[PDB]
Amino acid sequence: GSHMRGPNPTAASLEASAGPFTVRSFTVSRPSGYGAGTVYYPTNAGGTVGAIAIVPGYTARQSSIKWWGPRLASHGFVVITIDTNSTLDQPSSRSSQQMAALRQVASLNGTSSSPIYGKVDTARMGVMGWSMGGGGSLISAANNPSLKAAAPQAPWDSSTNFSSVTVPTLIFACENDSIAPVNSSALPIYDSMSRNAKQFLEINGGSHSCANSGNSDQALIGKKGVAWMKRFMDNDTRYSTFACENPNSTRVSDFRTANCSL
Repeated sequence: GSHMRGPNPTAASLEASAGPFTVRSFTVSRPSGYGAGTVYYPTNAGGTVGAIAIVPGYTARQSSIKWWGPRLASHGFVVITIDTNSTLDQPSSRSSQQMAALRQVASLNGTSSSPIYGKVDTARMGVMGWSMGGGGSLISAANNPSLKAAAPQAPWDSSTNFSSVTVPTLIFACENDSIAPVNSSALPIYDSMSRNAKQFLEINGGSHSCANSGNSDQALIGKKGVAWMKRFMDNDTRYSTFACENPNSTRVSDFRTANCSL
């Protein structure tokens, strides 16, 4: 059961600011269980694509995570970036709101007036998000093991125990993070997971915002995020090497991976 879309990938095609597909977007008129949303979608994917829901961190809005919308959608995904009901929502609330955004993407897929009418395979979903939104993605993964992939960035939760997670999980970490330090957040979270395909990519000298909109590593972080979601959401074995490989880059201060075949 694989869903291969678009051309065979290259390091160049994955590092490029845009994938093969044309992207359009819309504002969600009446958000259902979250604050606000922008849906990014390919106009010409040539098949149905999985959906990814992306949540910001405490105080933060869609602008912090917006770069993922076009980057992922242009390789064959529907991406919803959300604002939370409150900028001060905690990780459990962020998780509920992430899953509500995936639910509304499914609703719009079934809405004849929506630009994503019949564009989504609702069987193939993924979760991403920054800091408390990264915590929220891991909670979403632990509560909903049918999710095909998770790729949180600089995750924080009040607990680091995610030992139940079976969803393929890529953690972006920021080496000099002083908000959710790697040694007390991202790494203990990574270490807790013994049941899944997983990866840990730490950005050299990165602050807490090292994977946000306006970061200086979008070629490397974009290639890894796209490759992970293509490998695991689409079961697209053309991305096994990109998804699972040590990228061998002086911008990476630490690389870890388990249960990930090349």
